[PDB]
Amino acid sequence: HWSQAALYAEVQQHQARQMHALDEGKFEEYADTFTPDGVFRHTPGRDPAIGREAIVRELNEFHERYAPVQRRHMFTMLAIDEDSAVQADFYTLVLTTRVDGLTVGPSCPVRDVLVRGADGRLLTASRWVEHDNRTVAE
Amino acid sequence: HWSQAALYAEVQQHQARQMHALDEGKFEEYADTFTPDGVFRHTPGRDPAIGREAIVRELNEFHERYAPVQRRHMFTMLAIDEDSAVQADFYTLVLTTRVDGLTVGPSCPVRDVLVRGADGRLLTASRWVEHDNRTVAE
Amino acid sequence: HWSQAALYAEVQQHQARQMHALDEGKFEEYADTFTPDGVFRHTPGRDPAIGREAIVRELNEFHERYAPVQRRHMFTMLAIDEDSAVQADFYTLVLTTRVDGLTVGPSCPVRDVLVRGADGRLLTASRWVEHDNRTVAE
Repeated sequence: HWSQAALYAEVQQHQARQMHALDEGKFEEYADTFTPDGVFRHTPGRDPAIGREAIVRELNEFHERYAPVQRRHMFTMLAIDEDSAVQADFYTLVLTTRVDGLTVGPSCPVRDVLVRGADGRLLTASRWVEHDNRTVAE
Repeated sequence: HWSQAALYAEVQQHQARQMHALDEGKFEEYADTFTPDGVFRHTPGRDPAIGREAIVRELNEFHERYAPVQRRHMFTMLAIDEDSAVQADFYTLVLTTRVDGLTVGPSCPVRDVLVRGADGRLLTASRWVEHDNRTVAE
Repeated sequence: HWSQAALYAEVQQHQARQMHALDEGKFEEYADTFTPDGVFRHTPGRDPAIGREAIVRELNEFHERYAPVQRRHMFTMLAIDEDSAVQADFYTLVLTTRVDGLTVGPSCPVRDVLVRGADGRLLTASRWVEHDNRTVAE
């Protein structure tokens, strides 16, 4: 189906714009790409930020503890699945450039749940991030 | 064409699901995404696994020689080409997380040949993996 | 829209083929994917190559200063935007394999401007590359 394909591109576009905002420190913008009740589980062991204000607050607190740095998130291996929410499985690779060099990792399998807002744009209802280092740790 | 575009997304979805299975150690599942006569040339110098049982066996033997580890394969730079088989050229980046850290590489140009099975889903008839370290080696 | 989606896949296909040519040292081929007046700003601080002959010349001079090596460029996080030119924002990760190992980085945010040539194929009118190490440098 042409619609399935269109949805796939749409999710890629959505995800890209989210990370363009995040990576450039536009935390409000990033939060606005989630539903008003959005769940953001960024780190295993830690409770998710729920809601836009919590996501923005969480990002601010994390930036205060750990940032002269440029982070880039790179998504690959998108697979989507099902009458109005879509699940998205994919891989994230974190890159961090600092004055003393580039760091690669961690790699993170992620599950997103996406819905369509009142204006027809996609919003992220849920982002559930796992860390491969945590998985290996045992 | 909307169909060309749809095919492109379809191949991306197919490839993602293949690697989700592989990376999580679901070797039977991965093998089932190939044709029953599928060719899997994973390593230069070594003969391909041909057929699903050979792919599963090959993966098992490799897991026995070399695996407390989590591997992720990341595909980028997909280009497809032609009345019923499609050729796919792309790049693979291997990531391996172990207790003592993350390894990046090798990078591998790959050619896939894809066909459509009796139920209309894509299957991989052929996967031909080159290694950039082997290429540089001279 | 099915056309928006089709355009997104089209840009991905275009970009992939460009890098397949570049990475394999087919500089003329790469240059032919730009408009005859194409702007290629590969490095901050340095003036862009403008025109196909300048791009080919620039690539030759760079290959002469710095190349037994295999480079791969990996694009992720494509976002496109607008009646006949399209802007494309995305991330590039450079990988370089040499006899003594693999190098990862730099990471480069890039903006492309794409138009359609007389035969309907996409051409790159402009490629503006930023380097995250340059950004961090301050």
